[PDB]
Amino acid sequence: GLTEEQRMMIRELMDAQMKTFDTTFSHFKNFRLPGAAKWSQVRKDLCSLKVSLQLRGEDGSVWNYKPPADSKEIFSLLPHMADMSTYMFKGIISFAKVISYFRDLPIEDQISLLKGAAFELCQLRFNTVFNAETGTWECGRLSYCLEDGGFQQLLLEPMLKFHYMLKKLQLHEEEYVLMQAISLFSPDRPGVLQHRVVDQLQEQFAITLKSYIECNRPQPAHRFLFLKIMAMLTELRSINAQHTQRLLRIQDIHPFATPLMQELFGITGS
Ligand SMILES: CC(C)(C)c1nc(-c2cccc(NS(=O)(=O)c3c(F)cccc3F)c2F)c(-c2ccnc(N)n2)s1
Repeated sequence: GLTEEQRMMIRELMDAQMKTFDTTFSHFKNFRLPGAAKWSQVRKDLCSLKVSLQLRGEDGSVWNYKPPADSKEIFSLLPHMADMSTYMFKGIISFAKVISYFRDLPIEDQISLLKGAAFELCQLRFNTVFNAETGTWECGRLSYCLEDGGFQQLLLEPMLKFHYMLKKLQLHEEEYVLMQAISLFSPDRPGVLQHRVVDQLQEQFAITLKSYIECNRPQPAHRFLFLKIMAMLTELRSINAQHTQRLLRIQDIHPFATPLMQELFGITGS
């Protein structure tokens, strides 16, 4: 069983998630849509995603967008993705701010922790709207569908393999929100000062997750689930570092980051 404190911890996380995760994306509006050796790398960077976009109007109409092939056209999706990322990042910041364990840290460590983890928490939330059968992220009236190598070739992209592998674990809402907490409270992000406090908090969240899995998932399929989840969080941190470098290269060639994104990625405006 869980202790009273562990149940309180989960309930506080679940409450924060429900208050700040707009799962239907109803308040995502007014977003933009698609109308030397540095460049080869930036081309390789931009070619790894490849999603088409679908927008279902409230009246029943459907707009569909199919991206081009790399023949400047590789940048046509960046303003839209910047708007989606900014919307998600806002939700993530709200999440952190309604959690008492986070509100209790000094403001400087709050900022450091958010800068370190915003990408990761975004990816964790996107996994809950990922449909692994159709290869699509279902964000309310918006859908992002992976373009057609096959599934095996898709799994070569680490973010995509991450989404398929994590979806396969069939986690509960409580396990997702504890993964978000373990990621947010990482004592080893640059600029963290209360390293010991954050480390103890993280360990508590991880113990709560371990005990929750033990008390509620006895089936042979969920043997080692806790260790699988922690390995996924390690892999997600790696993905975060490579995507940060990728974003900074693209931003160096073709600026696109919003002010919130610039703040989170350490871009100063100078
Ligand atoms: C909706 C769906 C299909 C799940 C996506 N989410 C992101 C995504 C996920 C998390 C954060 C950001 N924004 S971001 O700021 O983290 C960032 C970029 F917007 C662009 C490049 C790297 C990067 F880290 C994203 F764009 C996608 C995405 C698109 C292009 N590049 C990258 N790295 N991610 S695709």
